[PDB]
Amino acid sequence: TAAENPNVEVKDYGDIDKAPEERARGITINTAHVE
Ligand SMILES: Nc1nc2c(ncn2[C@@H]2O[C@H](COP(=O)(O)OP(=O)(O)NP(=O)(O)O)[C@@H](O)[C@H]2O)c(=O)[nH]1
Repeated sequence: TAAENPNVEVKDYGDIDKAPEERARGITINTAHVE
């Protein structure tokens, strides 16, 4: 969507599973919100 709208911040995979636990287990643990 950010290709169509400059007003969308892109979030990459590692920006979403960013927690130290998530990295340690290699899964999502926390809900993440993106726009
Ligand atoms: N071959 C292939 N692998 C994919 C595809 N989409 C995601 N993956 C791979 O599958 C693995 C899991 O993706 P991920 O997005 O982290 O899964 P999840 O459903 O978010 N995780 P969890 O249930 O822990 O939240 C990753 O290694 C990713 O590269 C796809 O289209 N093709």
